[PDB]
Amino acid sequence: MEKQNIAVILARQNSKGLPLKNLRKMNGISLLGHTINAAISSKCFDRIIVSTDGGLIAEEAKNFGVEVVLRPAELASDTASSISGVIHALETIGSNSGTVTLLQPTSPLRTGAHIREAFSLFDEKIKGSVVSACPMEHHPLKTLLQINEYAPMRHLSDLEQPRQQLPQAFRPNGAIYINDTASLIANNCFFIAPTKLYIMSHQDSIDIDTELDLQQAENIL
Amino acid sequence: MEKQNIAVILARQNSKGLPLKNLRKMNGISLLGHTINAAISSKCFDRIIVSTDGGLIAEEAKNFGVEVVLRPAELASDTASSISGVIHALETIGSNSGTVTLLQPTSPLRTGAHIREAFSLFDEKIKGSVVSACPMEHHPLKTLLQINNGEYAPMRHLSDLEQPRQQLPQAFRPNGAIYINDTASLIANNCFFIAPTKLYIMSHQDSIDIDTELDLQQAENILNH
Ligand SMILES: Nc1ccn([C@@H]2O[C@H](COP(=O)(O)OP(=O)(O)O)[C@@H](O)[C@H]2O)c(=O)n1
Ligand SMILES: Nc1ccn([C@@H]2O[C@H](COP(=O)(O)OP(=O)(O)O)[C@@H](O)[C@H]2O)c(=O)n1
Repeated sequence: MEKQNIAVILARQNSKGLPLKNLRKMNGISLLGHTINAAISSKCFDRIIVSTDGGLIAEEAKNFGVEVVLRPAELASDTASSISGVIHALETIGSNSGTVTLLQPTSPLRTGAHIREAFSLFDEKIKGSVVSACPMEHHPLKTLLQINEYAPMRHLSDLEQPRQQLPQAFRPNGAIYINDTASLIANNCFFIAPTKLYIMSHQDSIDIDTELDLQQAENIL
Repeated sequence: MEKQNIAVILARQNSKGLPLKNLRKMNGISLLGHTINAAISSKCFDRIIVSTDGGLIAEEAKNFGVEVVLRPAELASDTASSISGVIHALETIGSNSGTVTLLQPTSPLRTGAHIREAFSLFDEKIKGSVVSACPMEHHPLKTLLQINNGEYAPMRHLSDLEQPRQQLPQAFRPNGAIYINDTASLIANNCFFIAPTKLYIMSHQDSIDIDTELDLQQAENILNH
């Protein structure tokens, strides 16, 4: 089977917070539409799949010229893991070789340009993940974890060390997760060593969860 | 020398962020004043010292009935560490025994009661630090550190990145509001974090740090509630 670069956009219809979140408009285009446009304008994929449980999401995806995979309710529940979602999608279309990229619609400021640049980091030989990430406001080394009562993340001295003396800290932003397809299937997870990062600014890393996020991101445009 | 509980409030007059920040009023009382009030109302200290480099700060502190320590330009510079400022305060008044507490004027919502509660955690036998902290929005284990230009490594486990928050140890970060230490220990260690460090948990709201004009508004809004 020839290798294929597949984009999987998990877009279940219901959302804890904003109802019908994936269909909420931002500048007149649904979140789903924005991510779909990013996938298309990136030109990094041979196949773009939108996986969902509802007819309304399906209809929207189709209008955008991409493929639709219908997820069973069980795989679209609040306790349904995204990894199981992506595995089901790859099995449905029968692909197990190439690359598979998860693109969440909740990261509407992530553009095709972003995806493409993140793709240039993927190493075909090593096959580690390429995950988009953004800088941390509060440095993770200057924290403590409860154990019962608390212990420093690393050293106590870290808590008094100025940023410049400490390593650069970054956190995944959920916009992009690129992996070698066979590796993701074998590992059953999105982070595969050696994981590489694609750095995105705080602005473009906005993640839609509330009505406020929607307006905020609608302004950044 | 008899033991004394000392409160040190480092308040340089100038700020490259918010001009004359420590003198900026919030609901009629300067940031400095709010922190002095918290130190006084806590009733946890035998002495309250405000360390500064300027006359306007000193005058303000005096109006509150507390002691003033004058810092050399070098200890008030933008690179001067807070610990060197506290050491200097203790040396100036001559205290090297009891407890010393740093109370930053930039945490106006940290009250006298907050301080009192934090002190209840201090163990004068073990002599470990008591630092106020608040929960993290983003879990610190769900991060990676840069090693070499374009190479990174996870904080701990690569698997932690995908682990559900509920299944990870609760994380906290010092909020800069309170640091309580045995004085002898602080002087010998020359740092604010001494094992075993206990945390006094505070909410995000009460942990507001003042760095910008907006923070000041948010702080006044929270009070005006
Ligand atoms: N089992 C799942 C889980 C999430 N998702 C989708 O993945 C995206 C991110 O989910 P999320 O709950 O983390 O969104 P936020 O809480 O980050 O705002 C949304 O478009 C969800 O509908 C899905 O299609 N299936
Ligand atoms: N060496 C130092 C460091 C901090 N501080 C005070 O501690 C608080 C927090 O420091 P900061 O770094 O946010 O003050 P800025 O340098 O941002 O103006 C402020 O009230 C400062 O004036 C001080 O008086 N001396």
